[PDB]
Amino acid sequence: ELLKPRTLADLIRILHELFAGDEVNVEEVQAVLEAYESNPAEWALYAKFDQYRYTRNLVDQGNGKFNLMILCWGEGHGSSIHDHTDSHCFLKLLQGNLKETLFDWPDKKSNEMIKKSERTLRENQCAYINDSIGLHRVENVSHTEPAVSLHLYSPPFDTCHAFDQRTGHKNKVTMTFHSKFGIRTP
Ligand SMILES: [Fe+2]
Repeated sequence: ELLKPRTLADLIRILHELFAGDEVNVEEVQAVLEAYESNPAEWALYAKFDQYRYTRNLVDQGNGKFNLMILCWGEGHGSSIHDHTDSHCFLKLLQGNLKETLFDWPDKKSNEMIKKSERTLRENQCAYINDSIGLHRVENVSHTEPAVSLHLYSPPFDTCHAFDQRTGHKNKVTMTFHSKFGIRTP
């Protein structure tokens, strides 16, 4: 039974229920994420920005079934074109806007990567990606508004690949956290 999450903490409780089993109902997870109305006071603890690039701030480890984190994007900050390591990846905007660009998996031949489509994700919207859908890049293209997003990955993963837009070549990246449970990482 899917109910509206009243707060971020309630959302987390609901997610624990939805991930209690071995599979994931993507549409249900997306619907509950979308139903949570961002409340900046509830997530201020996690919204730790860096001058130079976006930050990843761990919120919950999902009893091992998922990682829930908050990403903080300064003006002009963006990601690589990347995959999601055979995991489900949900992204919900909590503040601002992000541009998501979709790309196809590269051919083995070196070529300029093919941009499929683009969209602007607005406050409170929840998007979904997985490797079967394709690759993506996420960027805060704003000059004036920092963005904050809530990401859920299941199973958790700590490495992925970044892809060179000019060639399709991939490199393994290890993801790092800026903070965990509100506490800065050393
Ligand atoms: Fe992503």
